[PDB]
Amino acid sequence: GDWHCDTKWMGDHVITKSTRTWVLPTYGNHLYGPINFDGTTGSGANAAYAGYKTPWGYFDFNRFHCHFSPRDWQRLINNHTGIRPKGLKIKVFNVQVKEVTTQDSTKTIANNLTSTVQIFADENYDLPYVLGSATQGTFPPFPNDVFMLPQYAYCTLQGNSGKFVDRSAFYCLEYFPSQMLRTGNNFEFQFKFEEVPFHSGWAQSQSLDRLMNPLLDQYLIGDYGTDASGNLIYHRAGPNDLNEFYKNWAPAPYECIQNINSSDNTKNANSINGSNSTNKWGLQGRQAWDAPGFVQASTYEGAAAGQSLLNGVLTFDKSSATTSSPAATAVNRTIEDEIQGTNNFGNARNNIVAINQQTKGTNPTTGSTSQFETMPGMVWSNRDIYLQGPIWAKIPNTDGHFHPSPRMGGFGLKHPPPMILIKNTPVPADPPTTFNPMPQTSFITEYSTGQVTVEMLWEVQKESSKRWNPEVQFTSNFGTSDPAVDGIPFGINNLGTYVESRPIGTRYISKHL
Amino acid sequence: GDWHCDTKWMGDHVITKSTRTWVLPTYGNHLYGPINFDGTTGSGANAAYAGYKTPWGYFDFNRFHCHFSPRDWQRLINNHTGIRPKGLKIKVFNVQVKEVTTQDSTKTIANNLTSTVQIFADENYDLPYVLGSATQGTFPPFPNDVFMLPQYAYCTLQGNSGKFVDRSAFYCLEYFPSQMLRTGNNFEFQFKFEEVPFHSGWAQSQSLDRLMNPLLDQYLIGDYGTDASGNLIYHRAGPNDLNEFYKNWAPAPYECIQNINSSDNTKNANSINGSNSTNKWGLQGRQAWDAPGFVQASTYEGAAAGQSLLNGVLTFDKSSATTSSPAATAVNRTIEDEIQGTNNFGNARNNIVAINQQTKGTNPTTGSTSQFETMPGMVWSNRDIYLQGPIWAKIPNTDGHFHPSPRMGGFGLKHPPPMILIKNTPVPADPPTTFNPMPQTSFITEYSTGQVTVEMLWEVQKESSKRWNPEVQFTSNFGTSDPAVDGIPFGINNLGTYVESRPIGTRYISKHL
Repeated sequence: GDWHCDTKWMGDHVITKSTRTWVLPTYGNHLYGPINFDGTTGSGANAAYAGYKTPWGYFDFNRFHCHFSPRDWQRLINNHTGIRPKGLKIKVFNVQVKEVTTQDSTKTIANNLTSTVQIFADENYDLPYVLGSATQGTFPPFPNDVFMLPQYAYCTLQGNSGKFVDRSAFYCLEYFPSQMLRTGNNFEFQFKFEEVPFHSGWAQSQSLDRLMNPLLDQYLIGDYGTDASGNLIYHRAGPNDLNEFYKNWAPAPYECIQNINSSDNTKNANSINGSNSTNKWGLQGRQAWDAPGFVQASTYEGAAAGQSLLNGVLTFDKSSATTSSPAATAVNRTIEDEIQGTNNFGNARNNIVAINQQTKGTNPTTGSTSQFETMPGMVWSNRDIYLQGPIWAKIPNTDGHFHPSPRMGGFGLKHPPPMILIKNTPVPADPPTTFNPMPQTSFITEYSTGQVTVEMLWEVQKESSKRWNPEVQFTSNFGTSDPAVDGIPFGINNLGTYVESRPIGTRYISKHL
Repeated sequence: GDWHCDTKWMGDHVITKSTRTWVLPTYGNHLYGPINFDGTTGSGANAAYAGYKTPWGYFDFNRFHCHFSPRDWQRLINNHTGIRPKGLKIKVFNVQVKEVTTQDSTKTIANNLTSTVQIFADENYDLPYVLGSATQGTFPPFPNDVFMLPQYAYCTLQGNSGKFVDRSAFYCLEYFPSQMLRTGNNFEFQFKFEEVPFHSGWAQSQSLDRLMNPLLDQYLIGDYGTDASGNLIYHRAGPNDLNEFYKNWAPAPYECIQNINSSDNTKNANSINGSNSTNKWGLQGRQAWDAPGFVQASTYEGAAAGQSLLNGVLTFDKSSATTSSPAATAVNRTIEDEIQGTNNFGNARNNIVAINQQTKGTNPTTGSTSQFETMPGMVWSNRDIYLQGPIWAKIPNTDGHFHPSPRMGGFGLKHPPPMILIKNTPVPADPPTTFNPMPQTSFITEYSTGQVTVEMLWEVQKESSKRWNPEVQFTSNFGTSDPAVDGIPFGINNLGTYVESRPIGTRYISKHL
């Protein structure tokens, strides 16, 4: 049982290892409970839910900075055009259970060598899978930090006002087999990923309307209009008009999403209510935000500085925080312009279709559309992956799905890495000396802690490009930093806190279409 | 896991062993932090730095009295003309972790058998190497003393006012693999030194201008001058002038260093400002002391008593001390006169060169020089090694270096003994019973302690000299010592403190050139 936290680059694959220290409290006083919300004191009826919270807790490693340091991430993105996960192994070890006693003001903490902790992996996916929702409680990016394991809870099928119905499910986690760990015992688990395509780690150096040889003319003839008598006129497209070429392929579908400018406030309207202006989808008589949505270009070359989309991009914290309304200086806002070749700007809404039927006496009319959905012959790119973003998501179990790439990013999986759940075994306090049939509610106060190591095998694609001129690379560029106030970017500041200075995607090397 | 501390003399090699007891605190509250200094409150802009301090700590055995008792050192220097290191092995064992609780005034200390400590050697030289700077924190010379391990920190590349720049490096030490030690576990490491030349353990019994047979004349003819008409005059050198012999070899190069007299204050000027009078070299727009410098003779035979060089020699404490301005009676000041055969006196500045071009009508002129650097045909000796001095230094990793013998003394190495770093594994206190995403800052107060044994294999050269008369030997000479006040020299005094009475070099046996 030793420490690791290291990376090994072998050819076409790479292995990451990392070790952390976790702490597990007793949750819920060893009790289950039902939880609801009817919505009133909150947002409203769209916010209602019903479910259960459990005494158990769980591990979540599903972000990239869990497995990669910033320098390792740089080594990846400048030299490689693709990555996918292959295998996984987890080890929980060096477990300690501690008892807490409080007399008067003082508080003493003692070690208990015989008390245990329970752990199991859910290999058959029997529990509601709450990973892949991008919530808090993941391993910290900086290896020296100690973190709490979050409490496990789930939502089930609801009726009106967040009430249970006939199909609502209650799960007992003690009904699973688990193994019991003392000091000296360890838990191990291995997993193999299913086959998935490489994530595309390059930026597009062509656009989908320019794929032609610009010097030539087509052998296809286009319809230029009618003359004053109504005879059809023909025209051949060529170098003076490249936009009129007949083409084999069309760009990505869209639902129109509203623009927003993050840098410059003169471009925005005053007092926008974000919730009223976001895209939404309905289900069971209520509405939910559609965000980030299916990825669109958030900006393009020639657009104004700071151009973005309203709830169309991902935004991260610079450091772990609880704030409900963080300041603009505290966040990293992503920008996806690398897809601008196949993916239109999200607020453009500039596709045109014919809205009537023309005859002599009635002129043809057209209109722009806010909705243009999938048609045969369209191509598109997925959203990028980030050092701060999620790795995988579980594909819902359903009869049908279209292009099951998760919208926030990463790898869609039929069988994701299973949840690993853990809790302290309850230790009763002193019973009465007369028999009582009731369940015993008095327990010894305790918590546990240990180490966990995660090892991942990744497969990568090296970059072969034959362009003559140099390419854009990710580099560290800042003028100067004050060690008194600030410290080194991607480092520890003056207060001992780890700071992630800016967001980092994977798309730097370029390819033609 | 047993005690050793002993020496074994085998022929042409010798093995030293020693065992000590160490104590390791928690440093920095388990935090990294950036450190700078802009210079103002201190010396000034020449004093600025930028860097990081870490929660870790490390072992430093790099002084000779770590491995040799004074009697063993005597046995070495009277009988041997050379020594070099061969091999090394280190063992850390009998580790105890202790928890500290404070209630009201009293303080209780308890043992924790399951808590660990982390240790690794840096074999690939990935960390900044801070050994070889002759700082405090080495193993104590007397085997019964208990010592703290120092906190690890480093300097990185700086700009103005001690600010970080783009190439400044932050290192995470948890990113290294390390092994975790409980009570009952031990750490072992072995190392082999690269081939180096023997240190020269003899004093010179000849001088470089006297190498001739004094009875004879040369067959080479010298130029004695011109006559009144300007005709060249010739002269043959012989026993009446030995200084005028044509010679094959020249003495050592020098940068002139100022003299100082340590014994007699009538020789010194009043109110010398040492910092203004020392030799300095510039780098990156600031200046640093050049000390001790390239070794010169600090005194020679016939010079006044107490003659020395200003920051030209090494000076040690008699006992371990924190004093910033120690008294003259508290120090051991070294004297290097054993090199006076090949190495000129440091303040002499008596070499002479021609400063003009002579013709009829203009007389030849010469001048003395303060700077005379390396020329083909020069020979020199290195600085001596001392029982109190450093053993090795790391040669900087650079394209070029000239005669890479470290200036303070010892053995220059491309691959020195690697740093061994250690820290207490953080143990969190009781968490709250509601999940919080923040890192946990509350820890159990603890420290660790153990034993460490170091074993070194040395290679030595025995002395063959055929001179008829006896030689100078190092001996113990003092009239009497008061056991009430003082005790035995190189022993424990009345207060229980170990005292090193005088400095001891290696050069006693003599050889001709």
